[PDB]
Amino acid sequence: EQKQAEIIDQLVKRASTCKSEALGPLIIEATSHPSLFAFSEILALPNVAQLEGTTDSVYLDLLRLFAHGTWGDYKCNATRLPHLSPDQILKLKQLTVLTLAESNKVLPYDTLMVELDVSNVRELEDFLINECMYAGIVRGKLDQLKRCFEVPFAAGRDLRP
Ligand SMILES: [Mg+2]
Ligand SMILES: [Mg+2]
Repeated sequence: EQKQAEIIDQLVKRASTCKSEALGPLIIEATSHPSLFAFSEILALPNVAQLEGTTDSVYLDLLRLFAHGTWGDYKCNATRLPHLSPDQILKLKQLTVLTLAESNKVLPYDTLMVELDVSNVRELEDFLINECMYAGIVRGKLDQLKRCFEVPFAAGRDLRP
């Protein structure tokens, strides 16, 4: 954990040996993979960049989203992207927490709820503990009285060579 560096290795090796037709499926695989949170190195592959202009360009758009965007960016672009699976939705919400933690080491519950489309503090805390801390991508403290998440330790999305 990295575990991530290992999967990036396997994916880069496959992307640079497989037919270009296999790249869309590889992108769906990457964005569904339980241990993968950093997509920059994959996005930067010349193999992937060359999907632009092709029938699979929407999958490059999907990869760009997972590299750089938040759950909100997906909602904005949903009519021009494939529909996401539960695993992809979960991952984009986890990545959104990582983006927020990059900007601020104290995250108000109200901000988190808007960014993640979580309706209540229970659902929010459950997500932070049972999906984010569980995955090893953040370590911090929940302050129920102050309604905030103090997150000194968060995985970086722009983690790259
Ligand atoms: Mg990334
Ligand atoms: Mg960044």
